[PDB]
Amino acid sequence: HLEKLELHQNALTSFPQQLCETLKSLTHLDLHSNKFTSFPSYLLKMSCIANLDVSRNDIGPSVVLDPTVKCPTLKQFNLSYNQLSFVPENLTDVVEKLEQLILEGNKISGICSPLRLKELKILNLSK
Repeated sequence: HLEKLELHQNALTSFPQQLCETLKSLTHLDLHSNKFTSFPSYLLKMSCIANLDVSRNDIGPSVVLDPTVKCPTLKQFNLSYNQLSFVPENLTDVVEKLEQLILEGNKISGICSPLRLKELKILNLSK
């Protein structure tokens, strides 16, 4: 019954899986300014999460999410500032109710995908 959890500005790497399966009610989770090296991609396998925030870590290129998962409850996916050379190669199939896709400050350089999301409101691709 935690309903929010802030682990930002630590030296955390690789947030564990059984803690996600335990945390069945985090409607908000921010873990930025950490030394994350890749997106765990099971953090979307929680029950009811919005405002997932991984925004100052160093998530390497090819941040593609696992296609065999569904998180139809996100509202913010702040993957800002890390290292992303491309957009997350599966967005239209895992985060289908996303609103604030924030990809600013990354090293995105290529011509982007069709980006077939259906409810974006604040798209950010600066820097």
